[PDB]
Amino acid sequence: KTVVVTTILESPYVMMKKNHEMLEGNERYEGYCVDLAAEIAKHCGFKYKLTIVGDGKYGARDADTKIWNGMVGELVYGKADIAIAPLTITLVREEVIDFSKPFMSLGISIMIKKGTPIESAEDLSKQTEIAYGTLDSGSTKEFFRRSKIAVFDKMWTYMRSAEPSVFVRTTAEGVARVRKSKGKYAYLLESTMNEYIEQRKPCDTMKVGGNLDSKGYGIATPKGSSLGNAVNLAVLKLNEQGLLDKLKNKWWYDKGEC
Amino acid sequence: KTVVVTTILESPYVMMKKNHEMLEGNERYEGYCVDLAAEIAKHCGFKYKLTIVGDGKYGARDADTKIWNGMVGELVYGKADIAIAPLTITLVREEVIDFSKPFMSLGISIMIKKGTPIESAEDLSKQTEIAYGTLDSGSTKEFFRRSKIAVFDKMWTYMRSAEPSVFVRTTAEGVARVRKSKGKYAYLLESTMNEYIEQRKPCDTMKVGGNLDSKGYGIATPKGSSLGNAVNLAVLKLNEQGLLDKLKNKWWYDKGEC
Ligand SMILES: N[C@@H](Cn1cc(Cl)c(=O)[nH]c1=O)C(=O)O
Ligand SMILES: N[C@@H](Cn1cc(Cl)c(=O)[nH]c1=O)C(=O)O
Ligand SMILES: [Zn+2]
Ligand SMILES: [Zn+2]
Ligand SMILES: [Zn+2]
Ligand SMILES: [Zn+2]
Repeated sequence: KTVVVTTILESPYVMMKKNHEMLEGNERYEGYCVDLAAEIAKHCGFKYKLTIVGDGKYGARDADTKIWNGMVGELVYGKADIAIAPLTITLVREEVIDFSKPFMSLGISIMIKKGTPIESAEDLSKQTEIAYGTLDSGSTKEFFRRSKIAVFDKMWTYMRSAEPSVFVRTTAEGVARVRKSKGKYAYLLESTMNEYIEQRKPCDTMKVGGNLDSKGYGIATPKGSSLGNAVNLAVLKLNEQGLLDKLKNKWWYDKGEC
Repeated sequence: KTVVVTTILESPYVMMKKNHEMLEGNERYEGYCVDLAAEIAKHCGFKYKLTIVGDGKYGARDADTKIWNGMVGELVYGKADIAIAPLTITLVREEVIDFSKPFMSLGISIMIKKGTPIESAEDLSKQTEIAYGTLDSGSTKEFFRRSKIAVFDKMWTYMRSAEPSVFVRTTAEGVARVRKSKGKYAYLLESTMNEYIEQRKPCDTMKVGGNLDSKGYGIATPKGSSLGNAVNLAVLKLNEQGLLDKLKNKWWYDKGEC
């Protein structure tokens, strides 16, 4: 009966509330996806439990074991009924789980420390002084691994071989590396995250250039789940009624510190 | 056997070729959706025939008879197997037909004659010297009919009762109205169309302000069509390989005349 929702701690989508140790169950968390889950649940008429994905991963299939990890894995192996998270709709995932129409649009983007002489991916690919990398697992790293586009292939060829690693375990790690590297590390990350961090103190980062690609986040369910239809219709209704635009403003810009 | 594709003449998605009269079948047409249809068919392995929707409409349900018209109607009543067009994914349509994930993002936007003293929807709403309207049927009109947002509800109240009608039968008529009205008509239209027209001679229009909403176009099939799965996967593959971005550049900006 109670729907198990898998999600991931990624600001400002899902965050621990300041007083979380005093709170129980779903009340421990806040953020864009916490708000969205409550609306999806109200509109589809189900009770739910938010659970943070155990391995802290979005979802990839291991080439060796062929096992899926992360939120995708939780759906594929029946540990969760729905994923409500900044989970990128991709072909390889759509083969194993179902996605709603997108609730947010985004693209891969460049984050620099202010004053870094970089305006584009082409700029990054033509030089070697400034290192650059991505989140170590996820759709951004896979975009680069798989790209046949010359500039992105060049960038991947550099990143896959760079030592020490240019890849990071978490967005927070990537942002800290930008901030601490004196302009010598740029971070490739999803544009929505880039925009959020740009509005956070110490206000020393910025998004530069256009997005490298265009894609979306969707709500995911196990392939063939009965919940999928209602969830998809709910996403469409909430977009049409302006809920999604309101939530982005609430969590990105209303609180902006810059 | 051969898949019947319904589409609509709307630039630069589907246009007749300059020499279209010396050509037959699918060869009469060119454009973003013509190229897209070719790629979808190649990846899904079907042969197809492009047909222009008989009533020239996108699709809406008659409130009295409950009959669907336009491309949506062609799918609903089994006259076509798939619609490959700038067809907006909406809740009411998703209830009666299936949509792929979106192949293009867009939002409602404002087109003005250059020099018109308007920067936003709010500006249009606060004045009466400059008239404004939308395509007389389709998702844009419906956005205003249904909007609870104050500025948009205000705009709708004006538009529904304006005389003579501020509504137009085709985009071409809307653009012509802007161009001939000496700044006294502004046109509300999908951002993709607005961006295309801004780059065509006589180069006398521009898009102003941000988009009023965010949505997507999707490839549509009849509810429960087997074709639906393959087509959806095909759209995701085409996006991931950069083909959709290549097509947008080809049809909007490579050709730019301004
Ligand atoms: N959304 C991605 C995960 N993800 C997240 C961020 Cl913030 C990023 O910059 N890159 C990613 O791959 C996915 O679903 O794999
Ligand atoms: N895409 C829409 C139709 N459509 C098209 C244009 Cl160009 C517009 O400005 N407004 C619309 O409603 C639909 O699917 O109804
Ligand atoms: Zn804590
Ligand atoms: Zn609600
Ligand atoms: Zn002719
Ligand atoms: Zn292809």
